[PDB]
Amino acid sequence: ADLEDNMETLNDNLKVIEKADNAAQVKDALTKMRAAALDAQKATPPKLEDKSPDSPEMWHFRHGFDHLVGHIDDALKLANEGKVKEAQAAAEQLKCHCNHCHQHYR
Amino acid sequence: ADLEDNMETLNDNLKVIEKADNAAQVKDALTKMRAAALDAQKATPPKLEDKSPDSPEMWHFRHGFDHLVGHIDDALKLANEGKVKEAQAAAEQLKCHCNHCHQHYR
Ligand code: HEC
Ligand code: HEC
Ligand SMILES: [Ca+2]
Ligand SMILES: [Ca+2]
Ligand SMILES: [Ca+2]
Ligand SMILES: [Cu+2]
Repeated sequence: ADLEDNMETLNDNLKVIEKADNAAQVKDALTKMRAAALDAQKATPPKLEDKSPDSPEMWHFRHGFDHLVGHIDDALKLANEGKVKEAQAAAEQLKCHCNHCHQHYR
Repeated sequence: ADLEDNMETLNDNLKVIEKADNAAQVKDALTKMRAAALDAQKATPPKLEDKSPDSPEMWHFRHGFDHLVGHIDDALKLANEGKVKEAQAAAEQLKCHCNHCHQHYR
């Protein structure tokens, strides 16, 4: 599961959550996203391939995933309570977490 | 203040953070946005003036500001720490969040 596969998994499950019909289906997609993010966090992006692994830039990159994961966890709390709509809206605001790391690192 | 003035505070102080040279300027600008975000959170926006205060439509409106304040706080830490270029880049990233709430209720 290389980084590009993890990104597709994130991308694919956003679509799943948008057309989901109950909070349990959003929960399932959010959990798959959450593991794809933690798996993605392990990797090194191409835009930093020759920088040092312990660099400030690799830690900034790794922290972008903690910011995304914490949004996923906030959405998971709504899904687990059955608030399908509110959790669907939550998953929509993940888009900015995707973008904030994308600018400087994609 | 009313919602529009708070928004003016948010919009002008973003540009100020963009043009500031030192950390005391970013911090001062970030602090005004924080109070304006928390004050705007209490308002009802026109495009929702006929719904009811505990709808998932206006749950979403208030939660947008908790998330905005959280990122202003990330930027304030960096400023307080003296990383002007990093606080300036934290603050530029708020606009994705601005535009997301805007797409819905502006
Ligand atoms: C950093 C902390 C990131 C976060 C959060 C998200 N993404 Fe990402 N994404 C990132 C990088 C460095 C890259 C490039 C990797 C490469 O090998 O080029 C990507 C790429 C994508 C892609 C395209 C993948 C490809 O085929 O090259 C997609 C579709 C994508 N990212 C989607 C996506 C979504 C939906 C996110 C939030 C839910 C998201 N990413 C977060 C880095 C980071
Ligand atoms: C919801 C959670 C919002 C967030 C986050 C931000 N804004 Fe906003 N904004 C919101 C509404 C409902 C409105 C319309 C209010 C109205 O009475 O029309 C706005 C409007 C603005 C405007 C226009 C102000 C005007 O001239 O009438 C500006 C310039 C603006 N907002 C800026 C702005 C910025 C820079 C933000 C984040 C950094 C931001 N807003 C966040 C709702 C929400
Ligand atoms: Ca690539
Ligand atoms: Ca459907
Ligand atoms: Ca106006
Ligand atoms: Cu965020």
